[PDB]
Amino acid sequence: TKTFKTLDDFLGTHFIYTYDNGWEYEWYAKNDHTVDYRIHGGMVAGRWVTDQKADIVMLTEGIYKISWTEPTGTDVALDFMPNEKKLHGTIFFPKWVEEHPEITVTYQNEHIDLMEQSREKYATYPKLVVPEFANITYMGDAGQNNEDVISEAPYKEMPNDIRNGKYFDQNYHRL
Amino acid sequence: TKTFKTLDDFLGTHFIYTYDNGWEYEWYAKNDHTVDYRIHGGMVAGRWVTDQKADIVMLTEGIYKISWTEPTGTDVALDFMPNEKKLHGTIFFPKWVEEHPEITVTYQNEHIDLMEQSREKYATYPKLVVPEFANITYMGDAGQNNEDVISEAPYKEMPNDIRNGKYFDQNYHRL
Repeated sequence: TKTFKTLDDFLGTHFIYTYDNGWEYEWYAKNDHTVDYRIHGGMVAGRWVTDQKADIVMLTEGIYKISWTEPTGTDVALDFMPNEKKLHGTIFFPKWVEEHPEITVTYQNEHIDLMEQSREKYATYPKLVVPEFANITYMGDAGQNNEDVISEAPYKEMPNDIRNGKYFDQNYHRL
Repeated sequence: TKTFKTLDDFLGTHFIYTYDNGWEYEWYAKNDHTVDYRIHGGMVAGRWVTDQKADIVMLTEGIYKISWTEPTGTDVALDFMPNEKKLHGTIFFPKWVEEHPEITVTYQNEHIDLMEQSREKYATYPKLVVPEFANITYMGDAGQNNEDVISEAPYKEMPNDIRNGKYFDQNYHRL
């Protein structure tokens, strides 16, 4: 497998990663300022997001940091260490997302107004802060600006289909 | 100059760092779950904080990530790369802190209730997200649980006094 050294090595990479509890998250560095993601397990299993604007930097050779804030009010700081197949993410959830996570379980792009209305109506504090390491179980070279990577809701067998080479074609597109 | 390799190498280190605009921040890894800080320039110059609880991990050899949330509602994710004298910090400010930063300019420990009252009374959104690199201009081995390191409000020449060896005694204490 390739060694990650530059920002360019990182961008266009499609990741699946697993937590200790077994929860599976999926994330794609679409370009130098945009991320797509899809959640397979845990509190917000079923949630997926495209075109989330983010700050993406290389901290040092092969280590990458992504910062963003969400329509729900959630703040995220993700650090990728792909050469060690490791990730560390900190999610700062507003109180209301901890209380009513199901509201955020949707294709967010079609419900932006609802997320914004919710974050003003319900409680913000205290925040649920979740700083956790994850193990990277899949890395794919999707290329940049590939709209097929995260283009539908998650389904039960999806991470397996992706890893087994049954989801994408030879060009990392959906047939 | 010593090489940082372990979490223990990092803990007990007292940092001063400068942004490109000239603003100076000061931060101390007091123990594996506690940080003190002091702000010398910028939006919240004059603010200082002790005993802030934080998540502190080593991402990989010599790279350290610190996550915390504040009585004001502010979320912080700091990444230290001390072997390269570099830091990257992302601060997610609630709207009200951007609007009224002077409210947060105090010794926070004596005004916790005021911070909590303010974060409920004023606007949270949109967040001011500030992801920026900084250059580390001072690293001192303070030891862990040193209550002298950040123990008074900042003053004009303080960073100079610290760097020039005029602030602390031989044991990293205040005379």
